[PDB]
Amino acid sequence: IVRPVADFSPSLWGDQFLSFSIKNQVAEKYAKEIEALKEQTRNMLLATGMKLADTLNLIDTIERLGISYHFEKEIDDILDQIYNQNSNCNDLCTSALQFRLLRQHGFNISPEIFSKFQDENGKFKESLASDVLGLLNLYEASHVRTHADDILEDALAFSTIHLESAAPHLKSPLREQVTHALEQCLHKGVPRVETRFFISSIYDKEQSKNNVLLRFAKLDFNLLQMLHKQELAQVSRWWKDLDFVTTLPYARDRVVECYFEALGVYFEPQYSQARVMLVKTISMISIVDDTFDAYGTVKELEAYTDAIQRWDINEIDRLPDYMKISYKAILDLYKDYEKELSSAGRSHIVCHAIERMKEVVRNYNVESTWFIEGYTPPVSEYLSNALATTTYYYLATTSYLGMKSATEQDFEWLSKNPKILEASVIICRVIDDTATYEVEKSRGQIATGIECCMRDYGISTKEAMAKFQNMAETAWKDINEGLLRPTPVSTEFLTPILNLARIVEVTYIHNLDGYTHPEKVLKPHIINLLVDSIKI
Ligand SMILES: [Mg+2]
Ligand SMILES: [Mg+2]
Ligand SMILES: [Mg+2]
Repeated sequence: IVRPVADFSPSLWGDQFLSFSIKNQVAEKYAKEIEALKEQTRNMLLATGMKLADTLNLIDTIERLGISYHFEKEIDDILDQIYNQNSNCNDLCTSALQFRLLRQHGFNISPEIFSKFQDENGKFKESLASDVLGLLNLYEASHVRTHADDILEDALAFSTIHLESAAPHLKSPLREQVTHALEQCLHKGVPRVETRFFISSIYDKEQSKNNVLLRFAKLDFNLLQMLHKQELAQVSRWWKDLDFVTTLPYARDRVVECYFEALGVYFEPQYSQARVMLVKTISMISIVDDTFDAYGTVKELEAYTDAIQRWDINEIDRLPDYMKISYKAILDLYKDYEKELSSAGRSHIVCHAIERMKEVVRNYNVESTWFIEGYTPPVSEYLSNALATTTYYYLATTSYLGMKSATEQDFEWLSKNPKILEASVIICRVIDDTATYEVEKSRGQIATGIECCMRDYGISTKEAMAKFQNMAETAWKDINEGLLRPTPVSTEFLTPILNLARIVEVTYIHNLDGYTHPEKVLKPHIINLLVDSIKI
């Protein structure tokens, strides 16, 4: 039986991540100074008599510098008190910032704060077009809308057109901040990526900058980077010992891109165990996906699928030799997870991630069947299968495995496919289909999302892409609404789902697959997050 020959690119990275040896003198020096810098910062936040605008700017800056995770409780109290005071600044800049920060933290502040900035038709007063700081903060706020927020329906276009017009004549680094915002809004970016751009390209170059906060942010970023490098090295060794790069040469070699995805889901050190477990799943499921998409035949794929459903080390013998490799690796990985979680008494939650994996495999196989039969389903039927093949239900469930505070009840809410999770899954699916359409159509994938959408509604490739765009925008409103209090689970368990959607926006920016073409999209981010430290 002849196979299709491998056309995926080898790893850009070689061995450069395989061993990282932390300099503990540096590490312990950084940590000792950070503690002093941390407390000076706490006292800035707890300073009394601050005006509203200065308080929001302080919180905003600490968040953009990537250090707010040290002050979750302090920032919460301050925003809560601001929420309940329901103050009214007449400043567009302060109003838009107040709106965004509160909404991003779950406080359902009313969009009527923007009415004083609009005319009769609820269109923004064009006299505000010369207030660049107002437009910037309005622009960032325009991305955290829910469905109750149509008063803001004009904010994105209004702020965009005038930021575009003003940008070339702005001073630095404001000009670079505005230009970056137009390319990547804050709310939908990956946090470490935006933090690193803000520290090095913006705050470092601000004459007004606060030296305590800047030094804090540089040391903390570089200190956390040392941890991430340890994790990546330990994950690179685990991947090396598996050796699929030689035994399964059809498969993509992308463990570093997978680690970046895990790092976008959470970066804080308390999630180190959760991150390592997560990368291993993303890597492993990536292999299954290449098996289905570029190597196995119908009968091997059926035996693989059924073996996955039965999930028993008695079943290896039914698979061809190449499938025995991954199948045992999959089963081992999950026994590893169960052992990893035993000392905390949390081994019993691994079954939830396993059930989601079985679901992904079932739907991979359906997708193969559709490709072989030349079947083009209607959109609703396409989605019923293709949403799970994003892997995003699986990854979200996986993301909880290493989170020591995640309980059985948390997994039960997630098993019911809650609305915030569905929207994140929908964002991944429709953005991916828009970006991968023309290429996987060239490979004859008759059942690709845009195709189903054209055939179903009888519309052009362009009208189908616009329909998929609106599905993404609807999903972002649902994500944003799913973060508002009272939340159905702790916000700690919502942020990974939000971050999975951010990963989508960052990976397919301006519409190229970035995990399969990592050198265009993901390579600069991996260098900036995992190779180069921030120059102090
Ligand atoms: Mg695929
Ligand atoms: Mg596939
Ligand atoms: Mg695709």
